Order: sequence, then C-alpha cells, then structure tokens
Amino acid sequence: FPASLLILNGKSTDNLPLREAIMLLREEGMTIHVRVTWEKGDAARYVEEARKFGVATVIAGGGDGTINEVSTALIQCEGDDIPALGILPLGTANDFATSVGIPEALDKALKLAIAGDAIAIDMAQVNKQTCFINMATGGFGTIHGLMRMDTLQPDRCEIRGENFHWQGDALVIGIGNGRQAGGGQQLCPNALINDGLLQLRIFTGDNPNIIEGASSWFDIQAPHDITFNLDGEPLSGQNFHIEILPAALRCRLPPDCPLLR
Repeated sequence: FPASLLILNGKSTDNLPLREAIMLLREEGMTIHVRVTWEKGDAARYVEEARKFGVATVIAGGGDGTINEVSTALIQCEGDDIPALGILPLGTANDFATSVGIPEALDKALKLAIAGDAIAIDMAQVNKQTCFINMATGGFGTIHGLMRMDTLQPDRCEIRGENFHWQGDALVIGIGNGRQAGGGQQLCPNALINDGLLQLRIFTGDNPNIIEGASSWFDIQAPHDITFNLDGEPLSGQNFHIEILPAALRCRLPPDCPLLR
C-alpha cells in the first residue's frame, strides 16, 4: 500500500465526507497523513515533510491555487523520490481539476489521487519564479471573475516565442497550460499539458480579433504594467518571460485524460 500525505487548504476543511472517506481508507490499510495550511509557504513545508516519510503521492486538497503551491514546491525538490501529485477538487472553482476530468464523486477522486497512474506533465513558470499549472490571463487594469479584474482597457504590448512575434494593443492575453480559466470557458481550447508548449491567445479590440500561437516560451513586454492572474495569484509588471518546465512533475490523472496528447 502506497503512503500519501494530504495537504488540505485551510478553507475546505469541514467536510465530514472527506473525514469519513479518510477513515475508511486508513483502516483498509492506507497511510494518509493530513496537514492543513494556514497561509503562503505552508504547502512547501508539508511537501518537505512528505519527502521525509518517503510518501508516494502528495495530494492537493484545494482549487487551482493550492494545486500550484503544492506543484511549485514539488517541482523544486532536489533529489530522487519526489512524490507524485494527486488532486482533490475542493476549491470554489476547480477549473484545472474539472478539465483533466478528476472525478466529481469524492471517494473515486481520492482513489485516483492515491492509486492512479502517474503521468509526467508540464508546469509553466513566470520569470524563473512564480509557477502555474493551468492558466495565465493578462490585462491592463489596476472582464469580472472572468479574471480577478474590473477595468479592462486595451494597451500596447509586444509578445514573442518560437517563430512567433506580435505587437499591438490587446485587451486580454491568455497563455495556457490548460484549457479553461476561472469560471470555465476555453481560452485555449487545444492546450495539452504534455506537449511542452504553452498556447497563446491574444484578444484584440473589445478570425482577426484573436491571434494564436504555441511555444515552449513567450516573452511579453509593455510600457505600462500588465496584470497577470496566474491561477489566482496576481503578478504585475512590464516584463514577463513565461517558460514551460516540460515534464516537471508526475500527476495521478484518469486514464482518458482530455489534456494529454
């Protein structure tokens, strides 16, 4: 039986079913450590702790943000027995988990997350620092839950990647590892998380209105600040280098997964 440590996002705690689901399995003979996060940096600590135990999987119990905190710490482990990632959709939206088709049924999800066949997948990383496993969307702000932003105005940027170059004013920039952002509409409907490419969609104005591209990297510059929402995390600035970390971690994913080549 493979050991697991589950990292619960502080919000999604209270959930009698999950508690009872963890009991059932623990006595069926599975080790499932649990750890609850209170804030940024907690994820990494409990990942480190998972490594101590030599656990098989670390399971992100959360929405996209918790999945990133766990992933980012995963993909910055030194060494040899890095745990895989497993996912339990416990955010308020779970765009990433829905789109890889993590089971809605709570017990089956655990079952996948603990026993599933792990498969190497890509992470995206911004300015050799912040990471994201799903979607980056960018705007000139300061629309709605459409991307944690409120005033959206078109403004100059220049963007480049392998045999890709573009310059103009733009309203939204979606660079995806996955298909669907917050809410759950396809910004990059053909993304795969194992092709080693980011998908780029530039929304011009307010088909010539959308420019598209696919590259293992994109540089973005703008004279005024761009506001990127990276799987919930905000990042502002005039220079972004977004690069794929190909095959950076192993995820327990269901067999048919829609986002695998």
